Amino acid sequence: GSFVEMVDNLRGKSGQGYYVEMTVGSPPQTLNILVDTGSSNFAVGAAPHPFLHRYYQRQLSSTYRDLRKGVYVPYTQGKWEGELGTDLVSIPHGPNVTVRANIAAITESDKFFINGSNWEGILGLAYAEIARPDDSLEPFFDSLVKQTHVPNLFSLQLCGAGFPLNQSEVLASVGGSMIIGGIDHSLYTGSLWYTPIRREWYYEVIIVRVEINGQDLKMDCKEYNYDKSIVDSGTTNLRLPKKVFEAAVKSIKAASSTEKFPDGFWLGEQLVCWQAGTTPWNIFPVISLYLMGEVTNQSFRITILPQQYLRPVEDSQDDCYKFAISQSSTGTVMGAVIMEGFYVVFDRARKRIGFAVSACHVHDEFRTAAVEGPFVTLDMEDCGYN
Ligand SMILES: CC#Cc1cncc(-c2cc(Cl)c([C@]3(C)CC(=O)N(C)C(=N)N3)s2)c1
Repeated sequence: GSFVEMVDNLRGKSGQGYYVEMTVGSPPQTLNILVDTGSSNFAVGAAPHPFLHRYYQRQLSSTYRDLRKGVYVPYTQGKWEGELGTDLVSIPHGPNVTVRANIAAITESDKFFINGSNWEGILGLAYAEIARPDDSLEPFFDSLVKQTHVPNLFSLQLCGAGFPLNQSEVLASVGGSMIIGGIDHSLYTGSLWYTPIRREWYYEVIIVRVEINGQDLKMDCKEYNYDKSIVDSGTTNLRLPKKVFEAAVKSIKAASSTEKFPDGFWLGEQLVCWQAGTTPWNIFPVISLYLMGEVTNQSFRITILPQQYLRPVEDSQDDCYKFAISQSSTGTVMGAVIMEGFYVVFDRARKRIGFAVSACHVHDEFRTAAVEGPFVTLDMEDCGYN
């Protein structure tokens, strides 16, 4: 229904991540924590770092418990190593509960903490299967549900500004909402449409059809989910499998053919700029991803605008952007640029993910993002990769 205490509790942006305030220890130590549906560990800076202005001080927490075990988590993004322990954790603009949770106290890291992000840790919201060192390390959300009456569901409204936010603006601006235990009806318009969670590890889904301005990409649907498709608040871009990326970029280029962009733009490396207020949104196509429905042989589609896939960046008074669709060798990743178009419901209890048009999606007077259905779709199980 209505969760006023949790609405507008996020800050950040697609390039740096969206974070929520949390407290760890007794007395409480306030930290800003990245909301990450693409991982399953609660890991916080616990030692001085040039890019951290605060960190978790275990020696100052009377409720700190040492698990006497280390963990090393290498990624292609940042690498981190930490010391496992437990402590009391709260979310000030969240449910009015305090839970005992696992915390990986980061003592060393490489390219993990980013200069100017304003976050000191990561809240991994995915399932125990992908927790490090192994699935015996109960994720935060699992602890929260076990220890309290909080329903086994959370929902995210990530709010892209539609323009660059400087260092001060990004600290003062509302970046969205994380509703823990419910669905807030003020955060979306129209209906919520649900897609099954294929398997409980990452938030895995199945894409059944892809269109660029209504034109079918016409690839075998298995290609769209090769080797998986996930919903990840911890990824900036919409990431597509190599072959899907090559077909999508060819189609987006054909649709926007009245303006030639350098190769660097399509590679997501170079920005493109237009005179203030003249961005030619109309020349770029809409993108629709059809997802498996809850009813047999039924699908629905989510449609994003270039206002979602063109990420605003500062150059001048020009309006500049980077292309926020990129290739992947690890499957489709529906990152922040996709999530900014929708209110996304992580219905863990009913093993499903809901999508509705976000009340904060950026658009123009001519087009809006959309969530529509149903469509009759056959052999959708065949779209899943094994
Ligand atoms: C939006 C946003 C963001 C954003 C900004 N800066 C750092 C990060 C992240 C750094 C690291 Cl490491 C992250 C991990 C744990 C591993 C990974 O590789 N992906 C992809 C994740 N889901 N989770 S997210 C995210």
